[PDB]
Amino acid sequence: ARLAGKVAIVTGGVNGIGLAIANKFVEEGANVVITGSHALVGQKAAASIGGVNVIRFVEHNASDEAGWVALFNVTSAAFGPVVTVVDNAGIAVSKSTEDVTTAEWKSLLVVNLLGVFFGTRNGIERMKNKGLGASIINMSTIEGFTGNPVLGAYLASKGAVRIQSKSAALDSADKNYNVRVDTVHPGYIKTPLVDKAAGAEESMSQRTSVPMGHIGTPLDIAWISVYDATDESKFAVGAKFVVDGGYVAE
Amino acid sequence: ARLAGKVAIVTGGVNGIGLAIANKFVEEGANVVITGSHALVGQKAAASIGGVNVIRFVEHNASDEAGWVALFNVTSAAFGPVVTVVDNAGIAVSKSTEDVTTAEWKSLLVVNLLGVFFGTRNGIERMKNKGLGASIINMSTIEGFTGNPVLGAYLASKGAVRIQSKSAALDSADKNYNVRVDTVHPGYIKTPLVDKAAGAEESMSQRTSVPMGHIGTPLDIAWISVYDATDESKFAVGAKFVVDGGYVAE
Amino acid sequence: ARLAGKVAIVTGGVNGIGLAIANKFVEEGANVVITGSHALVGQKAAASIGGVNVIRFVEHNASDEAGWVALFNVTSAAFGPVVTVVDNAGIAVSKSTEDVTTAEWKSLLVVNLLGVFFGTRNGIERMKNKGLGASIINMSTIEGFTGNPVLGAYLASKGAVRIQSKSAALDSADKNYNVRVDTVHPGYIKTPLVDKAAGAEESMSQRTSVPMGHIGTPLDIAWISVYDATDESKFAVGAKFVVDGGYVAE
Amino acid sequence: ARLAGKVAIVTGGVNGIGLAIANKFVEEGANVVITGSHALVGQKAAASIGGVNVIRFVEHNASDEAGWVALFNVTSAAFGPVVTVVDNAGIAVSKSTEDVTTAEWKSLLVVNLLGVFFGTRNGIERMKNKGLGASIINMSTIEGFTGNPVLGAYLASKGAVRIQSKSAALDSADKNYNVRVDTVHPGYIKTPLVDKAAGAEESMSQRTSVPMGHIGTPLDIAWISVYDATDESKFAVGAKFVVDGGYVAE
Repeated sequence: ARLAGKVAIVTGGVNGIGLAIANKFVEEGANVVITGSHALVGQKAAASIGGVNVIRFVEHNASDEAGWVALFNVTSAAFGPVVTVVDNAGIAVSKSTEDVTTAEWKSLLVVNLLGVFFGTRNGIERMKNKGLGASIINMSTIEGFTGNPVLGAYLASKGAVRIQSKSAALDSADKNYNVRVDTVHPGYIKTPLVDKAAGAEESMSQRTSVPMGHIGTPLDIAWISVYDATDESKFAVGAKFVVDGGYVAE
Repeated sequence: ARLAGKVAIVTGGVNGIGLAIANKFVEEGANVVITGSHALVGQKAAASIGGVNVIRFVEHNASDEAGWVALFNVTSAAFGPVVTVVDNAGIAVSKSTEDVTTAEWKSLLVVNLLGVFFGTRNGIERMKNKGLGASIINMSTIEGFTGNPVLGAYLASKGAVRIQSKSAALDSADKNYNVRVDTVHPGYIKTPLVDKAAGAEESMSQRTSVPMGHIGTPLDIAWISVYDATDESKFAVGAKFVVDGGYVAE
Repeated sequence: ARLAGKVAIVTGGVNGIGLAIANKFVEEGANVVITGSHALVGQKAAASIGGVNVIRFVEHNASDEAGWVALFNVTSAAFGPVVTVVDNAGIAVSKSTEDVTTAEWKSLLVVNLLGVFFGTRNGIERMKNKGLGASIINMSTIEGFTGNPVLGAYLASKGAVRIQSKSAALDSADKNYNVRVDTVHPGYIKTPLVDKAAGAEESMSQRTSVPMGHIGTPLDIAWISVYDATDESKFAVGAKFVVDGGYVAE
Repeated sequence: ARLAGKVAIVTGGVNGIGLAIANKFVEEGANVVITGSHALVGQKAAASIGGVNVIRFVEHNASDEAGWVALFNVTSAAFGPVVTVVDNAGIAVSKSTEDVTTAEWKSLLVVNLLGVFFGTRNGIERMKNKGLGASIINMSTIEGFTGNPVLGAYLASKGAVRIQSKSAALDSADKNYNVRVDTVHPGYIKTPLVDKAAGAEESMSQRTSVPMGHIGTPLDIAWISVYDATDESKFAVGAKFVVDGGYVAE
């Protein structure tokens, strides 16, 4: 019951970290809408967690600005006023800054940065001043703190989310909106996508990368997001929550 | 049951933040030893939370190096192997660096820095390699991130705890000790000590200090410490967890 | 002679910080191209510093991707191979995240983020592997470290520049390109634009904003950029250089 | 002439980084006192740079509190009022937190932390309110930002110097003392001590440690310290200046 009465939107909620967030949110009493681009993936994901009284899928691309107000409307029609937004949808491009095409740059930033902007802006407007204990959780990354030579556009996007979220936190705090905004910074997490890239988990598990010598699992990110969605974290805003196996500590 | 089977030492556990940590640790199933300098304060504190099957007081000054191994022995005799150490004992001096006497400097660092060192070193030695899911939670502060012109020695101590904790985290991770080390960074928290200082809460609540316009409460720190003591945070090590009402975000 | 033989592009070099960078670069022996949107402003600016053997103006919008390779060509035709790129062009929008229009968001990011990307990508390609001691200096801000509730899009842009620059630094270092990339983070700086906003300098000079009690001047940013362009800083890459009167230290 | 009229104390100025700071300070017009523990090393060091009109050695242990006021007196008798203090003396212990003896802990902190405190406190008292453009440069390290599992006490000391320096910066700024305080954070630097440790330079030069693939040289730290001692950096206070070959950027 740590999220009793909460109503959450989790973007990119049909896979990996987003799916585990959705799963533990439902376990703790939240009602959840998960979004993703692919209907078969999303419908399967939602039903794996529960029935439509607690979780529903909505097909939505986080870069689709017009779809964001309709996503809030669909969620509110199902479950009542939204209290919690998890901006987790994202894509990755394996290119250095030098090698990034302008098309790749714009495509990644449209999801990773504009999508987080759209969800954060709308979340503040739709959740402020309602006594909801509202919480916006923006998914950055260890790549919001440190560079990676082969993730130039992804670093830009995660650095932007990191500091934009502080602006939003501050405005919400100063205006007594009853909205908190924080960032979560996963390290490497094992998912079916990582499993599809031969050698990725072993590269990520080297001690010079992750000092724990292994990578995490989606629930590792789900539990910090439960804390941040809950009223337990009512004094936490504008902060960065790193769950990375020690990556950024060295 | 989030701390089912855990056995915690909370230094400075008889007042304020430490007491609330102890309270919520017991609520989540931990057995707890709280320390403090003053027997009447400590005995009252322990009994306010529960009986001696779940919480006991031990009189101990965290600067007392010889008492630290005996504190572990007393805790283990009561409750079995220690899994969780919260290094929360600390003192404050209201002096600029310019105005700090060497006596004040040494007194504060003996508790705030040497005491955390003693608890962290001993905690690693006594908890490693036992499959306990062990966790060391070192209390830094917002004063581990930003200066305050009137808290020079306190800033030194909190900066030291911040980075020493990363060293310990890394060594524990690299050696597969099954010990995590993290820091918690409270902002301003309302306690009876703050209530005794006329005008302190209002100063701390100005928007140029805490953007939320009010200060926190001890449970705000207790709940992040429950997360960090629990196996929910098994991939979090070497990281800084800030709960400050937005103080450091501007 | 600290920049003997260097050839620099300074975007947004016709006003304020960029102009002072250009001025001190010429003083230290560099040849400089300054860019800006407005021909009369740019021509006056260039001639205020020196003749066309040491400084020239090129009209260019940093968001104009096709103009960037022509800007390098014009600079190289004048002065020989470019060694130094200062990505300083930028705009500001005074809006919270909540109040930012999508048009404002896209307009600011096209200059502040895409323009820095275009200059950094091209700079690496055109300066690598030539033994030039090449240096890319990306202008972030104190708003790359801390939020401001009324600068949401500007914070996003400066956070992105901060971390994208680390990616570029690392790739250049790992590949032995002989290119360094660093960020400069000015605090508040007095310029004619600040002088045009009634009350801005006094707001910025309050001790709760800038602890020095006054704001800086353009040369304060020029001298850190001379250090970073010079071979004196040959071991500095991927780092953040803050010149802010103490703003971020509290 | 970048340090025309400055009078500097450089602790640990007889070797390595401190010696190079002293050398470039003299080159830029400063008068310098270098300290060290060993008379033959110090006398040779001073004469290698210049005669006693510009540089003198004083034998002093930075942990020797009573010697610090006499060191200022000796410097002022030689050269007039001190303007610049570089707190560079330090020692290292290769131990994890777990393996650090209390004797090792106290010995290292007495030099690395108490010595910096003594020089910073005295520097503020002796240089404030004199129109000197005074500057205190505290030597932290990359180990003030990130942990190293084998440098536990050294990390504590460098984290403490990092944040204590911000307190001092702020107090000096707020009181209009005309004293700035900043930290410098070297990465790995080649010195005769590093050359005496078989395999150290190669370990430090691995790309997973220093992305540039080599370590720095003492002059790399000297030139950032010239910038910080000079009036060029009159708006820089409370900040961290990292010169590390990219170490902390990944």
